Amino acid sequence: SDKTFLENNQYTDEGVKVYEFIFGENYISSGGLEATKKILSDIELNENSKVLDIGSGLGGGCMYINEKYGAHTHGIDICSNIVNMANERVSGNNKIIFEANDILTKEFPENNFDLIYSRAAILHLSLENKNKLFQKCYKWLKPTGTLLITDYCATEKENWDDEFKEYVKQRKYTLITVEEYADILTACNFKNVVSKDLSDYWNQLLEVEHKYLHENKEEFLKLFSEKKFISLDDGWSRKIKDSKRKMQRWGYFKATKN
Ligand SMILES: Nc1ncnc2c1ncn2[C@@H]1O[C@H](CSCC[C@H](N)C(=O)O)[C@@H](O)[C@H]1O
Repeated sequence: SDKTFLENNQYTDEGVKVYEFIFGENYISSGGLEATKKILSDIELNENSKVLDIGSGLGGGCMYINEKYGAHTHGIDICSNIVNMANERVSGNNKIIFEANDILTKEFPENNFDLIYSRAAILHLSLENKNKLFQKCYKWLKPTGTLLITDYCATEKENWDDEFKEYVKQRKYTLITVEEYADILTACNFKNVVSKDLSDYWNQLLEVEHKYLHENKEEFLKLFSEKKFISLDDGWSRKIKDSKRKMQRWGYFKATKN
């Protein structure tokens, strides 16, 4: 149902390749590799660390975490077709695992992960399932564990305009405020909860990607169609406009179990 919706619409094989073109190789979220590098700049891991990537996607996050730290990366994504694409990008590495599964029904041992890592994935979850997931993450984290999240946020729903309401509706996103997000983590007894409104930095990332799309339009049209260019071009235009006025926000979240 949730799996079928994502596979058959937003995350078809073609829809993801469109995303990857503008995001960067092996990514389906803003900034691609360069944003991932900055998000993990203050993260300390090594060859003995166990890492969970909720909504791993094409596996770009797991590839980087393993390359940089040498840590065991386990990536969970609900879309089977995407996992199949991710597995075909990694070979001869037993410390990178990709699994097609709903994170809400996936079982992990308590006190297992040093790092639980998620980028632009939890927005697909309802408010009730956000809370359920973060209770599960608290359990899954080692006592010395750390939770790292970047996700789409927004201003209060009362302030949304017609275009943004439609966008959230058709994407079936559940967008809460950065403040409501952090309170969920606090309610789940996460310690040292640090929330950052990185909508300005996100806006910068969007501008680069938008500029890239325009300067590679010919290469894009060879790969896809004008129709998908227009949807991608207008989509980024709206995100640039809305991120600037803080209507659609980019939340950063770091927390520990103790
Ligand atoms: N319930 C769920 N369980 C696991 N993954 C989910 C999920 N709901 C949505 N997702 C995943 O979240 C991903 C969002 S796109 C981002 C993927 C990657 N982390 C990156 O930043 O490059 C999608 O691939 C989607 O499959």
